[PDB]
Amino acid sequence: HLTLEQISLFKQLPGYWGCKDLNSVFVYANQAYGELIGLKRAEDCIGRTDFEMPSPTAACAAEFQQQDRYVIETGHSVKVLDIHPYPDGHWHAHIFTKTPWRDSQGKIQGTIFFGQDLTDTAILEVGHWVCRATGLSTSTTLKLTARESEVLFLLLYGKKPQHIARVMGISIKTVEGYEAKLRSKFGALSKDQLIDLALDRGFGSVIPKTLLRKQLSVVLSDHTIPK
Amino acid sequence: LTLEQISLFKQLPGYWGCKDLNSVFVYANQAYGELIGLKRAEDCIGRTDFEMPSPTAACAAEFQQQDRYVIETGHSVKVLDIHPYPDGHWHAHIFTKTPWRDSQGKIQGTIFFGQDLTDTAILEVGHWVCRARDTLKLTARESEVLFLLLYGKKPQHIARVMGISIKTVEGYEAKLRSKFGALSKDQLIDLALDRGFGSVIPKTLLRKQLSVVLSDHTIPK
Ligand SMILES: Cc1cnc(O)c(C)n1
Ligand SMILES: Cc1cnc(O)c(C)n1
Repeated sequence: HLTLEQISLFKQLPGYWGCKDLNSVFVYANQAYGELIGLKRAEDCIGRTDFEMPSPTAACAAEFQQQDRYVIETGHSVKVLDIHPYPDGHWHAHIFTKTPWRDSQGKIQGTIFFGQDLTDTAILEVGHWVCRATGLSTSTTLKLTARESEVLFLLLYGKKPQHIARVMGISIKTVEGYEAKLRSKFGALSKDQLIDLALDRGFGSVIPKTLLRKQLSVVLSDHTIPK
Repeated sequence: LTLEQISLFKQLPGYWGCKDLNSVFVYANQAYGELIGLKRAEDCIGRTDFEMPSPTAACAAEFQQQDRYVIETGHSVKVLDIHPYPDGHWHAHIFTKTPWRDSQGKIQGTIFFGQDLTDTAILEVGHWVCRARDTLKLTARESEVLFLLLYGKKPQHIARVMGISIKTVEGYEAKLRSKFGALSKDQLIDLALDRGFGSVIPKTLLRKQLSVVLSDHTIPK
């Protein structure tokens, strides 16, 4: 059995986290998540779905549940970029980790969600260094528009044009125009080479500022470093 | 706690736990125990970082210096940790360290929360790692020295990280100053930040043992 001292760690572990059952009905949410989602007491989440929270995040509950069902049906964990207006009147950005929740015999019985704030330390501007065979190099242009920057960021995290068009609220053909502009600016011969050239220049380290005021919930491809 | 809450607590992601004011472990989750070589995670309790069955203990003094800073300031810090582990492999993590408070709000220790270094974890700390004339060119070792200088490592600490002599580090330091046109270490760091080097983690550091604070943040009252 846990001591009260250890239970205080359960109460104080940072982040925004909880678990849901197989129908994405909340089973627990910590106090930080409850306050973020507009509730006075986080216990008031229990028995509700994402559609039923007093929060604009509920506009994206279908996407949350599609992510949950993917975790449940494959057993894979995902990382989700979540950008929403919240009942406190501010836009927030988080990465939510979603993993299977298992019972005592190892069977999947729901999902665990674990969110961390994206701070200004993650919204830097792109530098001017380039990966080399050894070390790095810099000069002494790749100036991108807002839409171009948003398309590039999503491409670098594994998103297809159909995903990007749905995230940005534009047509697939419009995304292809931005892809072509990006390929020209980077001098890339292919979409795959565009990704390589952009990654070697630090474009993966920067969330475009205009993305921080677009409501979205999108799984980001995630791989260990190094690999 | 209810049965569901205990189950959730045992399965929350990450590598985490808490330590008292002397950095003696009070709790570690199953993932941290397994990572550190203690499959029965309760075996962590009552030990310090010096007493774990892991090559990480070579950096226990640095872990405790970080803990004391969190305890004395109330700030949170994010730490880049790269260590060999008892499974025989190098692992890189971001460890976030936060004050642990008692029922009356007094700091009683630290909470540590580690995440595997992945694409999204490094995005969260605003850095990036490389995968596989008028131009300024850094070599692998120059970039290692510049990175460690950027985050406050002494030449002797840099020598220990890179396994080289302190005279060799001073040679790299002098080469960096000429390429950047700096006349001192402070001008060098200032010029490297202006060109955006503050977001780089040299890829060769992923197989060198280090524990480096990347950021320190005020927690709002
Ligand atoms: C804000 C948010 C986004 N995705 C989720 O799954 C939850 C529970 N909350
Ligand atoms: C691996 C590691 C690094 N820093 C720490 O403080 C702990 C507890 N573990």
